[PDB]
Amino acid sequence: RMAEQQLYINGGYTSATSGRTFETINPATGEVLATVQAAGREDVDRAVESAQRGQKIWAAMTAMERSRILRRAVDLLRQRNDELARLETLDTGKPLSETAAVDIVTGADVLEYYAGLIPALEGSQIPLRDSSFVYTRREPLGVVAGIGAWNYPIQIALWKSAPALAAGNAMIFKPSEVTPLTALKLAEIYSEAGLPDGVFNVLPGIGAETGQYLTEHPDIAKISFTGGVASGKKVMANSAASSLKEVTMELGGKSPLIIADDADLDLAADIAMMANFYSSGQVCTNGTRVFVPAKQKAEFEHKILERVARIRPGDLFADDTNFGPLVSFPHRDNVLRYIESGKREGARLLCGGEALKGDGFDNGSWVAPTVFTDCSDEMTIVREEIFGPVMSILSYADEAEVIRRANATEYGLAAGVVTPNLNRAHRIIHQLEAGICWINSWGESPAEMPVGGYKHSGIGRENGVMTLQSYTQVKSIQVEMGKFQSIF
Amino acid sequence: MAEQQLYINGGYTSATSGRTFETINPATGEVLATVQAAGREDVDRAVESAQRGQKIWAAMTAMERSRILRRAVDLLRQRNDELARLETLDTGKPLSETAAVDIVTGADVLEYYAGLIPALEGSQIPLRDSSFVYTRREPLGVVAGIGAWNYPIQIALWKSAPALAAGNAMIFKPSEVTPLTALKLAEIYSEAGLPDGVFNVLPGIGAETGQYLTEHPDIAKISFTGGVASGKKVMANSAASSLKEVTMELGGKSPLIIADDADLDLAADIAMMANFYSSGQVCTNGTRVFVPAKQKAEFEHKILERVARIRPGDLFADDTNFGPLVSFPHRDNVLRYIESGKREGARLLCGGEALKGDGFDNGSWVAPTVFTDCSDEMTIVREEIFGPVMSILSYADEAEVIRRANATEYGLAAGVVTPNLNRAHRIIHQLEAGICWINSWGESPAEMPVGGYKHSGIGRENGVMTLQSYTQVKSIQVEMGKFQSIF
Repeated sequence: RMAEQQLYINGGYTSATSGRTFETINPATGEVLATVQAAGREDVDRAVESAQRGQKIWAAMTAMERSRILRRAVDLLRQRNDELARLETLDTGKPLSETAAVDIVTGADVLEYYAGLIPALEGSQIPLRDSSFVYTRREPLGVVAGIGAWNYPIQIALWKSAPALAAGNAMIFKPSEVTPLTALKLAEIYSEAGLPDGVFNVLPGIGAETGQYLTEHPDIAKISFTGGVASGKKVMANSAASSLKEVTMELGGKSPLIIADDADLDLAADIAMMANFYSSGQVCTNGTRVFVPAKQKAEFEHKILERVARIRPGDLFADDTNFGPLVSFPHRDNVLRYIESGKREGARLLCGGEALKGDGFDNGSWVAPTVFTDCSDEMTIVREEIFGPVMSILSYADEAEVIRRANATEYGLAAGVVTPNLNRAHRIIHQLEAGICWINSWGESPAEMPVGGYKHSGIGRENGVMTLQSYTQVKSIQVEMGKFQSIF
Repeated sequence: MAEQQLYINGGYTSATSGRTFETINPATGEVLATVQAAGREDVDRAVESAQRGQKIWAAMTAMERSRILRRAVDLLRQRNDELARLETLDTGKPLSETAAVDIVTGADVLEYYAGLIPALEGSQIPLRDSSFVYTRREPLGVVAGIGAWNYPIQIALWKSAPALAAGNAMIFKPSEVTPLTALKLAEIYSEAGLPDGVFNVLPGIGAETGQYLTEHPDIAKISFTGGVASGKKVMANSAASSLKEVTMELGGKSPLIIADDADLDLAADIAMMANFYSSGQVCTNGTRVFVPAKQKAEFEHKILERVARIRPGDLFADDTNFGPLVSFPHRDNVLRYIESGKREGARLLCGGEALKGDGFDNGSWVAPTVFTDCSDEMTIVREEIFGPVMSILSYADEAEVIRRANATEYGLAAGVVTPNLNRAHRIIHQLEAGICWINSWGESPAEMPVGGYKHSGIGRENGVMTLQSYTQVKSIQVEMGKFQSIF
C-alpha cells in the first residue's frame, strides 16, 4: 500500500545498509501496510555518530531555544492529530475513537510539559566553609536510546523522547516491529519544528537485531525500554554487560482493583470496565485482578454483564466503535491459550471466551471481551499478564486479606481502590506495592505524575519533574580556595 | 580472634554453608580470623529477618529513626580509635589514615542522613478542582549492599546510612578480604537501638554470598562498590534474576589536568595526594597526570622530591603515611602492570619494585612508583591499576588535553589545577566525570553526590539525592469527580 519505509537518520530518510526488510500489517484486515527497512549494525553506528554531532549543537543552545523548538513540535502534533491517529489505527488496530482522543493528545501533552520545564532544570550549590564550596551541574547523558512497545506506538515515542530531548540529549528510537509507522512521522515533525539533525533518529528493525545492537553499542549512555516483563530483564542485562548503561524499564503488570464493600457498584463496574477493555485489553496498567466482596459479587457480576453489552466492535473508523482486534494473530493465539487455561483450571466463564467470527471479523485478530469469575489466586489467568480483554473477578472477605492478596505477586505496576470512605481510600492505597495508584478512577496518567513499576514491573519512572532530571547525570564540582595540604 | 559468625537479627549466628575463609593481616601475613561464609539458606534467613525488621523500622516516626541513627553516630565517634586499629589490621592502611578518615567520614555520612529523615517528602499536584495527585517516597523494603576492601567500614556506612534513613533494611556483604569492621558496625547499630534485622551482615565469598544476594527474589535493590568488570556482572545478574534497582560505584582512570599557570608545588602536592593515599588503592585516584610540555621537567623533579618524603613503616607509628597493599595477590597484579609500563617504553622515574628488607619482607609492599614520558595507548595509562603508580603525560594545548582526558571508558573523577577563574570552570565543565576537584583532590563531603559517568558507575552516593534514590515513588490520584466510562 505505502512506499518502502526507510530509516530516519540526520534529519531525513536514508536507506538502510542491512539489505533486510520486514512487513507491518493492518490488524483489522491482514493487509500489508508497508515494507519497512531494518537497521543493521552499520546503520546503528551511523545513527549514533549522527546523534553525537547533533547532540552537541542541541546542548549548546540556550534552554529557551530548546523549549521553543519542542513547543513548535507540539503545535505540529496538534495540527496533525487526526491524520496521525488514523495512521496509528491502521498500524495497531485500536479504534480511532481512542487514537484521535488519547494517543497523540497525551503524547503531545508530555512533550508540551517538558518543553516548559527546560529553563527550570537546575543544579545545586553547597557551602562547605568560607574557603570552599560545591556546585553541581545536571549534564546531558549524551546519546540515549528508546525502545518502544506496540500498544501505544507514538505515545511511547513521545513519552521517552520528550524528557530525553528536554534534558539536552539526542535519542535514537526503535519502534516495535509490529508498529513502526508513527515513530517515523514523529521524526519528520521534530525536524520540521527545528530539532537539529541527528537529535531524534528512528531505526525500525527487529528486536533480536536492531534492539540488541542499541543495547550493546559502546557510545549510548542510557536505554529506556517499554515492553514485557521477561523482555525487560534481557534488555537490562544486555545494557549492563556491554557498557554499564543507565536504564529505565516500563514493563507489564497484573494490577489489582479493590472494590470496597461500601463502593457504589455502578461506579465500581465502570472502573473495572475501563481498567480491562480499553485498547482491547492491551494496556500494561490494566486492573486485571478485580477483587469484590463476597456479599456484593453476584450483583457486581450482573453490572459487568450489563456494561459488556455496551462494548461495540466494528469499523475502527466509525464514531461509536470502542473495541478493536488485537494487534496480531499470534498475540490472539496466546490470549486464546490463556482463556482456555482459565476454563481448564475451573474459572467460571461469565462472558466471551472465544474469537469473534463472521462478517467484518474474519480478517482481523478479534477476541471477544472475556470475563472470568470464581477465580482463585493460583490460577494461571490470575497469576500471569494476558495483555488481552480478560478480566478475572476474585471474591474476598476482609480488608487485611485483600491487601495481602493484592500484594502477593511479582508484578507491581498499578493498583486502585473504589470506596467513598476517606480512611479506607488512603490507608488501603498506602499499603499496596505498586507505583501507580488510582482512587475511584483508573487509567489517567497526567504529564506531572511519575509512573513506573515496583518489583518486576519496572526500573525508574517516566513523566513528572523527576524524569527530566533522570535524563541528566550529576557532576559535582568542588572549588577549593584555601591552600591545599598534602600529607607527603 | 575467635571464629567470626554471621550477624543476623540483632546478634551473631552460625552459618549453615559449611564454609569458612581466612582474612590476613597484609603487614605480617598472619591470619587475623577465621570467618564463616553465608550460604544460600543463610541469605534466605537474612532476608526474612530483614523483612520483619524493616516493617518495625518503617512504622516508627521519622524522628524516632533519626535519634537511633544519631546514637549510632555517637558510638562510632567514641570507638573511632578502636575501629581504626581493627581496620588497619584488616586492610594494611596506616593508622594515620584509618583513625582520621575511615570512621570519621563514614560516621559523617550517617550523621548527615540521620538529620535528613524528617525532610524526606513527597509531592502534591493539583489537576483540577475535582482531582489531585500526591506522591509517597516509600521504602524499597530489603536492600543489599556489597562492599569493597579498600575502605571497608566507610563503604558500609555510606551504603547503610541512606538506606536505613530512607526506611529500608539492608543486608550488607563486606569484601572477603576485609570482613571484620562491618560486623562491628552491626553490633553498634543494634546497641544504638536499630531493630533486629534492619542491618544484617553476611561475610562470604563473592561467587557465593554476593551471587545469592544479587539473585534473591525479595531484595529490591543492589548497591555494589568494586571493579568495573565485576560491576557489569553484578548489574547483569541483578537484572536477570528479579529486575532489581541498582547502584554501582566502580573504578576509574581519572585525569588530573595541570594548567600552565599552576603553581607547580601546588600541582605536585595535589598529584601526590591523588596517587599515593591508601597506597594508591582508591577508585577516584588521579592516575593520569597531564602536565604542559614546558613545565614537565620541573614537575617531574617536584614529584621526585615529594616521593622521597613518603614514610613506609610501622602501620601504627604516627609518622607512617604509606602501607602495604591489601594482599599478596593484589601486589602481584600491581607489579605486572609496572612491568608492562617498562616493557612498553614508559620512563621509570622512581619505585617500580616491591619493598624488601627490615620491616617489609613479610608484607605486600610496593614502592611508590611514577612513570613519565607516557602515551595514551600504554596499558598503564589505559587501565586502572589500583596501586601506587602515577602516569605523567605531556600535553601541548587546552583543547588537546580535554580530548585526551575524556578519551576513556572510565568516568569517575577529574580535576584541574589553575588560579585562573575562566580556565577552572570552563575546563571542568567539559570533562566527562561525575566527581570534579578544582585546586584540590579527594574531599568527598556528605552533601556532595558522587559517582561515575560511562563505565565507572550507575547512580550516586551521598547528597540529598541518594536518600531519595533509596525510596521508590508511588503516585496516587484522588478522583473526586464522577468517573466516566465509554462502555
